[PDB]
Amino acid sequence: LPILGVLGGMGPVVTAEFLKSIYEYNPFIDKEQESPNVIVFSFPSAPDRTGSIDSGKEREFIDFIQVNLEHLNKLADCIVIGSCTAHYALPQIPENLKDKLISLIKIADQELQEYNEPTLLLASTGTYQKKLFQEGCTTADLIISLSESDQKLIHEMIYKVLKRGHDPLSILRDIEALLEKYNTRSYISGSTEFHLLTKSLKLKGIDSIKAIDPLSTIAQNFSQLII
Amino acid sequence: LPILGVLGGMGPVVTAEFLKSIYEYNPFIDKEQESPNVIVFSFPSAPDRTGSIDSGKEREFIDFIQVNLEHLNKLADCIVIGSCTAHYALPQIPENLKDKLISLIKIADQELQEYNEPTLLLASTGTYQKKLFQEGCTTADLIISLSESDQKLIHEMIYKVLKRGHDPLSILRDIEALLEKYNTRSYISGSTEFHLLTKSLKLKGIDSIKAIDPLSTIAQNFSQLII
Ligand SMILES: N[C@H](CCC(=O)O)C(=O)O
Ligand SMILES: N[C@H](CCC(=O)O)C(=O)O
Repeated sequence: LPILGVLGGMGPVVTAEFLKSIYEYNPFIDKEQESPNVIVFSFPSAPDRTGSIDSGKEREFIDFIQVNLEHLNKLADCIVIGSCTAHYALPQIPENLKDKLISLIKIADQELQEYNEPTLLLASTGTYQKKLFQEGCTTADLIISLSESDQKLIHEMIYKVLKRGHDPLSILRDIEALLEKYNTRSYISGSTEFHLLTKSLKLKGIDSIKAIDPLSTIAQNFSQLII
Repeated sequence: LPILGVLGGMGPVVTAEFLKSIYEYNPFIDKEQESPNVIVFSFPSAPDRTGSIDSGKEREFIDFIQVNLEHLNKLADCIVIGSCTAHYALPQIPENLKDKLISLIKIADQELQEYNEPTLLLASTGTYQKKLFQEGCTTADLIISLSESDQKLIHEMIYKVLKRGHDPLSILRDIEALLEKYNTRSYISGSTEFHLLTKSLKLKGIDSIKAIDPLSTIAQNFSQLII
């Protein structure tokens, strides 16, 4: 049977929620044995991703990701890293250790190609600094970058609210305002933590916003994506 | 740092919820790196636990648990199996592979010793058949066994409602009735799936019921229990 390996904990809250999603969106028909087999390394003690860029110690972090990928390659058929900013370590990893990997950037890029309207990239300043989406996406011109002012306002929301486990709906008003400002009905979860907002939005049947959320897509299309 | 290993998927829904609990009850103060490091093997394709007792094939199931314990012993400092009925395989496992293990039966037994009033054991017929709680607990006389009629009614709730992911509150009325019938204000989660009820109960501030729920206890007392 096919096994997804999640290198998570770079949002312990969101890693927990991601696994909930996997079974929410793949309910069994008769028996539980039908349902997805998953492995989760939820290690919060990964060095802070943006903070490791802001100080000198990017090597400490790349070493973390590399070691845990070697583990997961032995155990899982496909692999996902539970953090967009964490993808910056990938150019420094051996190509062989990334055969099973599923880039959250690539999953967003595909979704955005099909959606085909301008969309607001919500992400941590460290994701922005590394330009992971602008450098990684075929659809990079459809991405609307936040101004530096608003990148910090988003960094606030992620760390102060979402990662702490507070009600994702609490920032909904602030996001609707941003979507209005930059003049769009859609956003990209350029910070996996916005998986928590996407779920809260879908719960209340709020259809006005189109979320391009890689974790939601990986969950929903598990059966197709995992071989 | 200390690592909990969860052999889960014997309730994929509840395994997902258990990991959510771990971070709900251990929120970080300053930084995420503080938060618990956890590994989860959520493998629903474990043979049905009660069904493996009801047919001949208990060896197929014990082999499953044994293989995955060998894996987890190499990776985690403490280990938890996410299913009470699954604990029946333990007498057939080597003693060495169970040093790191934390019996859900033992955790319930301790909690019940401190609570010290009669308490209704809610569990699958397969747990009951194997007498895991009556044979495993120092406090076995404080346990109130369900009648065979009500064991099937509980088996219904677990498989039809809880494992499918339906609102645990939907069975609250049926449980209050059972608690009244057997004349007690408390229950034991003899089926890890009742972790889902305990959480839903705590959410609505329903204090009338005292839940002895091993997963909730392991979550809340993570820092103390994991070395
Ligand atoms: N969560 C990462 C950024 C912060 C982190 O590494 O946890 C993301 O947006 O994908
Ligand atoms: N969930 C198990 C019983 C059914 C199962 O193995 O999933 C428990 O009550 O601990």
